[PDB]
Amino acid sequence: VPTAEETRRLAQAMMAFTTDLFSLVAQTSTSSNLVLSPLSVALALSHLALGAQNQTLHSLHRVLHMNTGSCLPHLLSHFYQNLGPGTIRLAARIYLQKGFPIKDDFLEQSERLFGAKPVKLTGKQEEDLANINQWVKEATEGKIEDFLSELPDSTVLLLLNAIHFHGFWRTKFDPSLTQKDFFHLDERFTVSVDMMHAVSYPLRWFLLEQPEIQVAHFPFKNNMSFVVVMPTYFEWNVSEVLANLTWDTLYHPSLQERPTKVWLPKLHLQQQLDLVATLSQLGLQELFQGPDLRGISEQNLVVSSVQHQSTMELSEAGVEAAMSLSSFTVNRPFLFFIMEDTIGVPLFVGSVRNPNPSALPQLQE
Repeated sequence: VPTAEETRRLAQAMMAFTTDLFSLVAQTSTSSNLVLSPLSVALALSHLALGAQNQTLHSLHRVLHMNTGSCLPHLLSHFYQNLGPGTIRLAARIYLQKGFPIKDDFLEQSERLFGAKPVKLTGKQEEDLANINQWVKEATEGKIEDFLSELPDSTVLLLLNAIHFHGFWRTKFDPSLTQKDFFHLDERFTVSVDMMHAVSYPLRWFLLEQPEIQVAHFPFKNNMSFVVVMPTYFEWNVSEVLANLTWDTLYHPSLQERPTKVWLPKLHLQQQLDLVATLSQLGLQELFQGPDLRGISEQNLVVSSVQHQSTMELSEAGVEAAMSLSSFTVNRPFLFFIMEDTIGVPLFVGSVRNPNPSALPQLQE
């Protein structure tokens, strides 16, 4: 159990890391939508931290904005383990090449904190790929299938990270009210989406005036929230929007809930990403050329690949059932945060520019 200041520091650190990673990926990537769990990446990097030493260890702390007096694996592991089950499925494993002996201390520690020991690769592209995917299928409990994709050899240390999110609203949506409706890609073009609907939903919703951004909080059951950040104009980027956000924008808005007509798209977002380039740019380039990971093996490791996948689903599922109201209509591009509400750690971030990439856009009148 960590201190009140210790979790306070972790929230601070994880927000800084989330911000850093999200921005970098946002400008690097070409995909229509974005979905990342910088937390999950942080947990994965804590695997490395557990076996890192000297400047490698230092750099891991520095990049994750973590105080070097605290223990990354313990903090992150403990935080995740205490989330309460059934909403986030997470898979984090270290895979190592055949000729690399692992320190017994590192196996036991990986076991204690991460639920499983790192695996040694057989040395055959065919057999290893199936074993990996099977284990990721098992650890996400069905949700994530066929993780990779491909595998070289040409492989020393592989760090795998897959995460699946599907939550339960504190207040459910009535699935009989969901309809195909217009989502505006821009001023002229629309796409059709399954629009969830509530006639009278309890909503904490407000405006950031000068930047022209609406913010709405949709509470999940287990001390989590889906926070919609929707600029009221089309031409924006992730970095400039983030720059306008504060802590109380994302965390514990004091504003009373208010009955609101709501339209919110169903979502099924999925991004897979090699983070070698991204993490190198953030300050971790030495991991991929000559790190000090003597905690794992006495000689002589290098991180070959950091493979991350986030899958997030939004649907009607939830626990509670129960003059004109105002309307909140999520039918413009937007940015989201999934927060944990007890302490303020961001679990997922993403950007939705098109909630139905397959659909043929329509030119509206």
